[PDB]
Amino acid sequence: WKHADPWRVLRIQSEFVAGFDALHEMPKAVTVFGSARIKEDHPYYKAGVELGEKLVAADYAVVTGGGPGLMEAPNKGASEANGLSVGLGIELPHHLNPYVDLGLNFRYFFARKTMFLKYSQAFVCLPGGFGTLDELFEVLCMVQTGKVTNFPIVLIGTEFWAGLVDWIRHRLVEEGMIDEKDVDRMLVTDDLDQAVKFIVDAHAGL
Amino acid sequence: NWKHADPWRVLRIQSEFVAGFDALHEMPKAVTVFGSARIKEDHPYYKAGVELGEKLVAADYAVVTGGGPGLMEAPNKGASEANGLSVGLGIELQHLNPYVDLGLNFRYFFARKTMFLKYSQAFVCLPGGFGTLDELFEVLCMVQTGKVTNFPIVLIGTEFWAGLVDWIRHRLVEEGMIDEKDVDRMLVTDDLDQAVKFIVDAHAGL
Amino acid sequence: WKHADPWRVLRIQSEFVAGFDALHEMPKAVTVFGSARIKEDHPYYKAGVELGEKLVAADYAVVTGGGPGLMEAPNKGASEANGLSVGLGIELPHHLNPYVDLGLNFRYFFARKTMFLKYSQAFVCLPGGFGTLDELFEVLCMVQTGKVTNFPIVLIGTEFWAGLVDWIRHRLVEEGMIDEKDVDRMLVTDDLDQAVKFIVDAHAGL
Amino acid sequence: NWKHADPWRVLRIQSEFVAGFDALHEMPKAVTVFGSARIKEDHPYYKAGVELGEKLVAADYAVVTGGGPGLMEAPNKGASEANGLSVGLGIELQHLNPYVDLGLNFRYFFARKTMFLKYSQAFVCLPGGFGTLDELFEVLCMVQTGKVTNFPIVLIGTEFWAGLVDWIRHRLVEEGMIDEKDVDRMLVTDDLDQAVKFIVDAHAGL
Amino acid sequence: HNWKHADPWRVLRIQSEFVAGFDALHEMPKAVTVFGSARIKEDHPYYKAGVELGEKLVAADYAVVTGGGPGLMEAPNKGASEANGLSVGLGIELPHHLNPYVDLGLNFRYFFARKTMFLKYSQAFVCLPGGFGTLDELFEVLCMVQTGKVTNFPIVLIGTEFWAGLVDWIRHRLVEEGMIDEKDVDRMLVTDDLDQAVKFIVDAHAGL
Amino acid sequence: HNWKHADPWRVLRIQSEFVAGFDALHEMPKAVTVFGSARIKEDHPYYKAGVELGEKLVAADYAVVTGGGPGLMEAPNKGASEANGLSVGLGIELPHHLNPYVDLGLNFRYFFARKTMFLKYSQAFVCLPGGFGTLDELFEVLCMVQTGKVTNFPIVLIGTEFWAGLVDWIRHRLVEEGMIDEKDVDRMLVTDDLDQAVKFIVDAHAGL
Ligand SMILES: [Cl-]
Ligand SMILES: [Cl-]
Ligand SMILES: [Cl-]
Ligand SMILES: [Cl-]
Ligand SMILES: [Cl-]
Ligand SMILES: [Cl-]
Ligand SMILES: [Cl-]
Ligand SMILES: [Cl-]
Ligand SMILES: [Cl-]
Ligand SMILES: [Cl-]
Repeated sequence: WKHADPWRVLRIQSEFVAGFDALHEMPKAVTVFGSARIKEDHPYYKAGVELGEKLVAADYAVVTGGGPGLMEAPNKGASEANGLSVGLGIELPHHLNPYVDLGLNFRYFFARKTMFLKYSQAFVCLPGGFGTLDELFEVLCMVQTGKVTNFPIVLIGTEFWAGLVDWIRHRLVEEGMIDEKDVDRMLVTDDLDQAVKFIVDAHAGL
Repeated sequence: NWKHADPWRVLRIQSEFVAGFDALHEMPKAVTVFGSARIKEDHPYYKAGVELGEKLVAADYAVVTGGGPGLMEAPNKGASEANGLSVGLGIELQHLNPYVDLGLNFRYFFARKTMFLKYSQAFVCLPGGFGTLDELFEVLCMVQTGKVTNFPIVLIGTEFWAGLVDWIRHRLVEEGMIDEKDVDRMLVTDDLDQAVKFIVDAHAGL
Repeated sequence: WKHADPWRVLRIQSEFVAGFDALHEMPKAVTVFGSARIKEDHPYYKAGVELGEKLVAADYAVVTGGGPGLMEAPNKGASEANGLSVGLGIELPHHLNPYVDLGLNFRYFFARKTMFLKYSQAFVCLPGGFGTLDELFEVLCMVQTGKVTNFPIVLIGTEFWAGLVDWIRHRLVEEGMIDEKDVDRMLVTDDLDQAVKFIVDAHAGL
Repeated sequence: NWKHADPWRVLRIQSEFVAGFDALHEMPKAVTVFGSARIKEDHPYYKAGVELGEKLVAADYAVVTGGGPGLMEAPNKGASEANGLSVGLGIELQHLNPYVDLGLNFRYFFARKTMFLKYSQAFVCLPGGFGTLDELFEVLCMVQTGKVTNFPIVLIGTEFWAGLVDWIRHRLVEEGMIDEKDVDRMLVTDDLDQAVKFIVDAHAGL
Repeated sequence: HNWKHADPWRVLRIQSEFVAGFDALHEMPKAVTVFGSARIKEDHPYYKAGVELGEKLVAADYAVVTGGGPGLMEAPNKGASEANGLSVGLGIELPHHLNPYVDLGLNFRYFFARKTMFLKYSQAFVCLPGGFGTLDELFEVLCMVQTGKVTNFPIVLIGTEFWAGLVDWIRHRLVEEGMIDEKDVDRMLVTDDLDQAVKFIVDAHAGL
Repeated sequence: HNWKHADPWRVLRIQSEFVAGFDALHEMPKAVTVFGSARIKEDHPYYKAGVELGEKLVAADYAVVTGGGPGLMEAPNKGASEANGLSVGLGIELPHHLNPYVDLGLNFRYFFARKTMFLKYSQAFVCLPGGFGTLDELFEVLCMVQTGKVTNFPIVLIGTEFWAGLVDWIRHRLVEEGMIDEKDVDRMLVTDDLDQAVKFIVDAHAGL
C-alpha cells in the first residue's frame, strides 16, 4: 500500500499542507536560481552573494532551492546581511547549505515548484544548467498565461544568456512561437543595482 | 473568499491527482509529444506531427499530448486515425482537440505536468514555445538526476532546434554546468522513423 | 483560516500521514519513558543508559520522546551500542537530544502518543513526573481494553514506584476500580536483565 | 485487508475529527467529569456525581462525560435532570447512557481525548480507575507545560485520592520531578459547592 | 462492583479449594513434603542436593510433595519424577506455572488451603535452605508437632552451616527463656547427609 | 501564426505611422531637433548644458524636438517646457514612456518613420554628446545636407573636447582621401558656447 496511489494522494496532500502552513507568513520575496556546481571563488558566485545582500537591502526575503553553488551564494549574501534567507530543498537520489535560515525539505518536485511561485513575487536567474532552465521556462509560462502577475523576471550574466535569448528571438519570435513581449519583458543584465531596482519598480504601488 | 484560499486549493489539488490517477491507471506504454499550439494544419511541422503520431501507434505506443490545438492536435490526429490510443491532458485557461480519445482537463499546471512524467516513458518535442521548452528542461533534469530512467528525449526539427543545442553544448558544457552526455543523449532529427526506433531501442527488454 | 477547523483537520491528517510513513519500516521496539529533569550523574540515568544497551542487545529499537534526562539516557545507551535509537519529539511552549538517530517532531500531542503505541511492542517506565504517568496510564488502559496485546509493561525503580502501586492495590483493587490482574501484570523491578528478559519472554513466538 | 491499513486508518481519523468538531462547534462553557464506569447508582460516589452535575448546570456549565455507565452516567443524570446541557463522548468497545442530550461515539481513543481538552475548560475527577487516572495526568501535564491555561483540576473524594496525592507530593516533589505548585494547584475535596466555586473563580472574567 | 469480589463468593471459592484438594489427594500414598528457596538455580550445590533427596525419597517408597515452583522446589520434583516415583506439586497462584517435573499438580488461590494439604497428605517435612516461605512452613509444622495435632511427623533441616544460627538461637534463647521445651527442638534432625535424612524418616515411621 | 506578424499588416502599420506623424506635425512652427545620450544623468554638466540649450532655443522662438527619452533628450525638453516654449518628443517604442517634459509626444514603432519626422519638421540639428543613436542622426543629416535633400539646415556639435577626435578624423582622413569635400565638414559648428550655437542657427536661417 505504501507505493500505491491511495497513500500517494494522501502523501501529496500532506506535503502541500505542510508547505503552505510553514510559508503562510512569508514577507515579500524573490526566488533566485542558478547552478549548483559553481564554486565560491567564481565571479558568478560573487555576484550571487552581492545579489543576496542587495535584495535584503530592498526589504526582500531571498528564496533558493537551498543547495550548493549559486543557491548558496544568494542565501549567504542575504543571511549575512541579517535578512531572511529561505532554502526549499528537494530529496534527490543525490542537503541544505549552511546559510539557509528557514529550511524546508520536499519529497515532491511539483510541490516544491509550486512553493517558489506562490511565495515569491519575482525570479532572478543566475547562470545555470537544466534545473535553472526548467524554472526559468515555467515562470516565463506562468507570466505569459496570467497565472502570476507583476512578476519580474531577471537574468544575470549577459555573456552567458545572450545565445539563448538570441535563439529565442532569431527563431521563436520569428516563427511565432511566442510574442516579442514574452522575451522582451525579461531584464538581462550584469548590473545588480539595476536588477534590484527593476524589481522594486515593478512592485511599487503593489 | 474561501475559493482562493488554501483549504480549498488543497482539496482541489487532491481532486485533480485522484482524477488523473484514476483515468490513467491502466495506461499501456506511451510517448508524450509536445509542440506549439499556434501552428496550423498546412504547416510542415503539423504534417510531421501527424506522421509521428501514426508511427508511434505502429510501434504500439499510446500518444499523449497537452490536448490543445496545433502541434498538440497533429499527433493526436495521427494516432487517432491510425486507430491507436490518443490522449489529451488539457489545461484550463478552450477545449480538447477533436482527436483525443481519452481526455482530462486540469486546472493546476503542476499536476498536469506530473502526469506526463508518470504515465509516459519518452518525450518528443516538436517545435514549440515556452511551454514546450519548460517540459524539455524538466525531463532533461529528471534524466540527469536519476529520477527517471530509460526515458528517451527526442527533438524534431534540426533547423529549428540547432541554435538551442549549440548554446547548451557550448555555454553550459564549457562553463561546466552540465556534462557533455547530458546533452548528447538526446536525439535531434527530422527523420521520424529514426525517432521512433531511438525510443524503441531505449525501451528494449523494458 | 489558519486557526479554523477546516485547515486544522487537514493539518492533523498531514501529521498522521507523515508519522505513519516515516515509521512504517520500524523493526521491533520498546518505548522508554521517564523524567526530563534528572541529570547524567544520577543512578536513574545510569540505569536508563544500561537499559538502552541491553534492549539493543536483545535486538530492540529504543523509542523515547527524544527530550533530555531519562529520555536521553536510553537513547544514549542504545545509540552507543550501535542499535536504532528513535526520538519522537513534541513542539512545546518550552529539542532532540544528541543521541537520537531517527528523530521526528510532532505538533499534535495526540499524534505523537499514537506513534508510541503503534510502533513499539512494550513500554518501560523509568521514574518520572506527570508526562511519564500520562503515558503509563494510557498504555495500562490500552492493555486493559484489548487495543494492544502482548504488550509488556515494566516499571523501573522499586523504591520509587512502591507508593503508587500500593495505592492502586490498597484502593483501586480494593474498591473494584480495576481487576487485580490490571496492576499485577506489570513488572516492577530494579533488575534490568530481568526487565529485558520479561519483555523477550512475553514476545517469544510472536 | 484494507480495513486495518493506514490509508483507511487516516480517513477514519479524519472522519472522527470532522464529526466531533462539527457537533461540538457551538459548545458553551463546560466541565468534563470523569469517574469509574463500574460504580452503581446507590453508591455514595454516584450520588455525589448526580449532585455535581446539578451544581455545574446551576453555575451555567455544560457537563461533559465519556458517555458510559456508572460515574459517567451520574453527572449526565444530574445535568440532564436540572435541564442543562448534558454531553457524552463515548468510545467504541455498549452504548451511551440514557441521560446524554448530545452524544457522539468515537473509535479512536486519542481523538476522543482531544475533544475533552478542546471543548471544556476544567476537569473534575470522581473516583476512578486507569481511564480516569490517564485523563488526570494528561491535564496535569498540559497545565504544567502551558498548553492549556485557566484550566482547573478537581479531585472529588478526599479519602479515595489521599494516598495518590501523598505519593505525588512526596516522591515526585522530593525527587524533583515536579514543582510543588504543580500538585498544590489541584483541589481535593468532598464539598461540591467548594468544587464548583473553585472552577468559577479560576474562570473569573474569562 | 462484582459478586466475585465479596465474601459470599469468597467462601464458596474457599470451599471449592478444600473440596478439590481433599478429593484429588485423598488416595495419596505415603509422602514427604520438601520446601526450600524458589530462587536457587540448577547449578548451585543445594539444587543438586534437592535432586538427590527426591531420588532417595522415592527409593524409600515415598511420594515427594513440593510447592511446585522453581529452584529448590523443582529440584526434588525432578529427582522423584526421574526415578519413576510420584512427584506432586501444590502451587500457589501468583502474579507472573507448576514446574515441568510435577506429575500430579494442583493450583491454589488461598495460601491457607494449600498449607493444610501439606500437613494432611504428607507425614514428614524436609526443609532445604530457604527464605521466609520456607521458615513459615517450618514453624507451622513445629507448632503442630508441639501441640499434638500431628504425631510421628519427622522434621529434617538440610544444610548444617545454613541452619546453624537459627538452631543456636532457638536453643540459647527460646529454651533458656522457657518459650519451648528442649525436646521441641532436639527432635529435628539437622544434617548434610541425605541418606541419614531419609533413614531418620524411615525409622521415625517404623514400628507404628 | 498571425496576420499581425506578416508583411501585409506591416505595410499598413508603416503607412499608419507616416500618416499620424504627418498629420500631427503638419502645423509645426519653426523647430530644432536636439540629440544626445540617453544615459547621462541630471547632475552631469552636459545635462545642465542641454537644459540651457532648450531654454535659449525657445527664447529664439524655436520649438525643441527630441527623441523624447531620458538623459540628454530630456534635458532640452525640460529647458524648453519650463520656458513656456513648445517641447516635442518623438519616441521610439522600446522594451522597458516619453519623458515628463514632453508636451507634444508621439510614439513610433518604426525607427525609419521616426527619423523622417526629424528631417521633415525641424530645420536644424544640434548634437549634444552621445553614442551610436546620436552618431546615426548626425551622419544622416550630414549626408542629407551634402546631397541637397535639405537646404539651409545648420548642424551644431556641443562639446569641443568630446567631439574633437571625430572631427579631426573626418578632416585628416575623409577629406584627405577625397571621400567628402571640405565644406561638407567645415559647415558644422563645434562649440561649447550655447549662445553662439543658437546664433549660428538664427543667422543661418535669416535672409531667406
Ligand atoms: Cl509551447
Ligand atoms: Cl522536420
Ligand atoms: Cl476509569
Ligand atoms: Cl465524597
Ligand atoms: Cl522460601
Ligand atoms: Cl548440604
Ligand atoms: Cl551426618
Ligand atoms: Cl546616443
Ligand atoms: Cl560643454
Ligand atoms: Cl566659442
